[PDB]
Amino acid sequence: AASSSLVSESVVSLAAGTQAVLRCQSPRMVWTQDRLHDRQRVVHWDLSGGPGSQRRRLVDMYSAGEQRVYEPRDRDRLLLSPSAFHDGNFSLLIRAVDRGDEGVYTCNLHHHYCHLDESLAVRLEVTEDPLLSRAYWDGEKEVLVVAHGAPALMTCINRAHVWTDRHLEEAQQVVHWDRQLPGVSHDRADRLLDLYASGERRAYGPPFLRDRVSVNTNAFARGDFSLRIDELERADEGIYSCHLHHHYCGLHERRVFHLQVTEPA
Amino acid sequence: SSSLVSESVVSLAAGTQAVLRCQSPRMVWTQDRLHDRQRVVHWDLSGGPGSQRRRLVDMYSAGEQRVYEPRDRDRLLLSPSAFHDGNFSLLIRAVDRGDEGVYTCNLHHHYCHLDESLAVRLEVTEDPLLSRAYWDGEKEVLVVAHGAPALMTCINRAHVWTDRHLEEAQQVVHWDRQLPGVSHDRADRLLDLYASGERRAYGPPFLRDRVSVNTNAFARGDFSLRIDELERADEGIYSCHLHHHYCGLHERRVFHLQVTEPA
Repeated sequence: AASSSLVSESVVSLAAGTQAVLRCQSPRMVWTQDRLHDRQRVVHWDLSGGPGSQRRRLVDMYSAGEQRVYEPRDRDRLLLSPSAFHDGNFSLLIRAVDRGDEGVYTCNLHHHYCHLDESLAVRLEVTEDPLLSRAYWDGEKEVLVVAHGAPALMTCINRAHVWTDRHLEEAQQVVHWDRQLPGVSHDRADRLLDLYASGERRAYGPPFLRDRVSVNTNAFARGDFSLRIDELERADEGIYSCHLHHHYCGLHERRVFHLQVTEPA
Repeated sequence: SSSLVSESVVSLAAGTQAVLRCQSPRMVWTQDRLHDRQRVVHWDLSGGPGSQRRRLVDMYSAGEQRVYEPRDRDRLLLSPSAFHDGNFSLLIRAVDRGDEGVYTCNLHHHYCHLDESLAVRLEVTEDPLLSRAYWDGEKEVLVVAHGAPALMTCINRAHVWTDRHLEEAQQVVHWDRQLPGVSHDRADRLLDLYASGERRAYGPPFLRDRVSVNTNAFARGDFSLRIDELERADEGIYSCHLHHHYCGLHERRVFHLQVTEPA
């Protein structure tokens, strides 16, 4: 993979002399990352439905939570590893497979903080001849042939750091504001501000614009890095971009503002 | 068909009583049926000639599987219906270095007194591309990545282990007689002894009165043929055939009987 990005784009038209507020806020921009609530992951196993019908959720488990089975008959029957989010082993164990367990299973990982979705499909087939039990690749997914009544383990492993409870060093979060003046292509944007979570601001370029640009650094703690431009001039027109790279999530966040300054009649 | 257990020559005087010994404790049948289809599977773990085997998990037929180490609960699993289809394989949910060793799957039949076992050696590696299943010459060897599952296969679909009913052909003992000149296959049946108690004697009354097996044959497993008042016409090849179809017991004993007249 090269990059994963969350991008939002907006058109802003404001009268000259008024104030511009370019809102840039995200839970990723909250520096003190709660290892509990900012690390909520969920795994759930789904089973294919009937012809053209809806899938059925069998069991799910949130990180730092206990597994939940949705059919009371399947309690103590479908098992996840309680250490799944520590080692990255999200495999599903069926204690005794019957015909009602045949179908295509999906193992689904969701990172609610990092906006990451992962899915793996496994087809389970029940045989009444134990000699025919086997596992093979069908061209797109693993196929597991299991003797009726036997336990079956469908393997789902993802050991990437974002799914496990392994944490690298929490480095400094920096938020960048860029600007493209009218008629300047992308990749040639000029930096406007570097905004550090600890409160430091590094200004760039024009001293005739810096005096009207401001941020509220007391709102950095809640992930708000919005840009404020006072006394809007025609020269303020352009494409403003707020962007951040989140190391743990492996995620680029980008908010783009096409700002137009009008003049009253 | 059957296994020929012995073939002996018996020479006796006319007028005496022949006793052709045919005994088997595994042909005993009595009134009671105290779990006479009771089986048990158990998996053991051992580690070389100088280590002690440890019982891992067992399960009786018509019972629930019991695991011996509380850590292994929900970790070592058998098919709860293993005795229906003969799938006695053992699933280790996730293996570690402590699971290395030789695993033996043991079947034991409390009624038939049968035992059958196979061994599997588990080896836990670190590289997943080194994971293979091969035959070392006398047992299967499983190389499994750490934390991966290990399915140690133990499949025995024979009717004696499974809840499949091959009708109910009970124990029966046959005594046959092959007279001189008579070719085999055309040997005359002398006695049918069924475990249920039914007996079938063959021949004219002069012969049936002189040929007997003790009345408690199946209680004691003694089916010896007694021939009273030996005549020269009694000589020939006698054969005892023991059949326990459920337990797979099929034995025969052959007696070459010679009758010598007093001079």
